[PDB]
Amino acid sequence: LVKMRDKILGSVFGAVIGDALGMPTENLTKEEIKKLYGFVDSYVEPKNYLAGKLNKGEWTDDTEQAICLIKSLTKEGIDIKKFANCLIAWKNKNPPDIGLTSLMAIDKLENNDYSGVDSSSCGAAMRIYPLGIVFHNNLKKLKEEVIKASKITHNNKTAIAGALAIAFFVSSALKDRKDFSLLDECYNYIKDIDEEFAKKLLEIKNFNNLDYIYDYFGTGVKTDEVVPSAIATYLLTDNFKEGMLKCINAGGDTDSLASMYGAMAGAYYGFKNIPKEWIDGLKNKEVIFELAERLYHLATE
Ligand SMILES: [Mg+2]
Repeated sequence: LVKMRDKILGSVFGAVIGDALGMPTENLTKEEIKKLYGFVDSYVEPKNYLAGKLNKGEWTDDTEQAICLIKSLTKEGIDIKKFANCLIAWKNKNPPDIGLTSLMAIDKLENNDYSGVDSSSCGAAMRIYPLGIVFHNNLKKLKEEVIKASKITHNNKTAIAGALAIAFFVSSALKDRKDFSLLDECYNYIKDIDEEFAKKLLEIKNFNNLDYIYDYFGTGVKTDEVVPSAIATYLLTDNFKEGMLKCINAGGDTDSLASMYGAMAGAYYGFKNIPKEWIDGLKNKEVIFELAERLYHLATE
């Protein structure tokens, strides 16, 4: 009830915060992150390929596409037209960090072509948490809206199977669920979309040290890299802060790893558990707050 609000407020801000904290470390290796910044513990001015292009405390394309999906949502679900049009709106604003996949996909959406490109990049999974929120109870309805909202852009079984695991874990986090049995349940929830991916989530059961986990699955943009190791960070840490430090210092596609971990961790741990320094340091919180209020209303009824 009153907890629901803390969790949702924590999930959204968890996703945006992770996205902004990981922004300066994206496309860098662990060795590089250490040299350029040392141990990242808070927002830092970018020294990667985004230096100059984005100021510290700002969110990237991850949060932008998420804002798109949130504005096209209702109890009835996702309004694909409104969604695609908003993605286009952002795409035509000259994003400094838009991905190749998102570029090609938002291009076909301009030609009223909703078949989407075919890549396993995490583009779909990095913006799925809003669904996991609004439909935390209806796992069948969630699956429908999830495949729907991410098919138009990433028409790839792996890409879709990944977004599902995330939506799955976000809704479970909202039900104060957080244990390894979730791994064998999610597997059944998605295996019918990609057995090879789902079978990869189950491998987390054999690890206990995130460092090895990142070195095993990988932290790049491929969905079968960031999604599994993000879910693994969520399950292998005991508080919100701990997990994020692992994400942002992991190297690779840190911004999406971090964003996805934050969506889950935020949902489970709550807003009040998010280090206040990461909240004050975030830029333009009023836009995120309004979007959080919205998801709360949708989820609340
Ligand atoms: Mg990005």
